[PDB]
Amino acid sequence: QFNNQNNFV
Repeated sequence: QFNNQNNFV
């Protein structure tokens, strides 16, 4: 399981 979340502000 690959879980990936990224926020760019």
